[PDB]
Amino acid sequence: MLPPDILQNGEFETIYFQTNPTYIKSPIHIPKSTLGKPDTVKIRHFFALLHQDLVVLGLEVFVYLQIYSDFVEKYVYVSKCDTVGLEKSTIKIGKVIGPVLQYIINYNGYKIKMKNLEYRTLPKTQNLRLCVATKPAKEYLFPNSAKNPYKNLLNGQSLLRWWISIIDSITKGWNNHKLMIPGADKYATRKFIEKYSDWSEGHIFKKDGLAVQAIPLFPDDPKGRFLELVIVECRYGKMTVSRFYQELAYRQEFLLGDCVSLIGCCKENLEVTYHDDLVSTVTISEYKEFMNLLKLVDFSDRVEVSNFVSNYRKS
Repeated sequence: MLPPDILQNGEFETIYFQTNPTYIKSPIHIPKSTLGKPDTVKIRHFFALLHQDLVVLGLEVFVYLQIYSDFVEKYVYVSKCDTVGLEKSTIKIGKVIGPVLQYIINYNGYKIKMKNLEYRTLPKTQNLRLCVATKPAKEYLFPNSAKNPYKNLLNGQSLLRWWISIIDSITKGWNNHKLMIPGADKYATRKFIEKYSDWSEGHIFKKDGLAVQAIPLFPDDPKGRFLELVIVECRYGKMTVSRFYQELAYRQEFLLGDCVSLIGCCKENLEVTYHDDLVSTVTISEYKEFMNLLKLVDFSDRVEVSNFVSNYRKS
């Protein structure tokens, strides 16, 4: 999951666990009368890097498996990424996030129960979709870390360049790499990817038809929040994909935001081998319990951070 030059035989330690794979309703609306409706299985991944008894950084990723008869549409959604900054940075954050994210993308050892009505065997054909929204915020996972002396806080354009760099490095050879910056003109968007030959402006989803039938509604996502509104106001039947992205640009999050951007990459028709890889797996309740404990930690306070960490080690 990480190279030895980073871990350094115990100087650093990791927290990594997944939820047990859980069936959910599709994050992309599928009509009841649609040929070959797929089963959706969701897995939450949490990763943190530790240095002695302090947290250094964290990454939360959700994987969605849309399981059809002969293939899987696999969505990998970056939920949260953050640093603590209590100590002087000794590793470049990207050299950890990149490899961890690649690991999660390519992980294929899920223990999926049969759907009601042993374990399920997934199709070998997988189509990958990686989805990341870049939105500058002082804290995404570690409350009160913004005032920490060594937390390097990127502005929106810098954060975007950083994510493009990270994602490009772990999607080598993928079928597309899409950048959208809602509300920006094409030249402004093109500037960020002029040095990336495989990247183009736009998005990875179905271009036509109703937005709710094309765009996944992910938790705590800028598109997701707008999709939620479209659905609540029962406009799911009228709002097209093009109009959705047009109007998304005028949302307060975007129009008052700092270079808030949407990245998507695809890889089609990857044959994959199932491989069991023994990692810690927890119930969703255990996962939520951990995340709730996290949100009550003052990450400007070494005492509380050390306490949180040692308490996790106890389990």
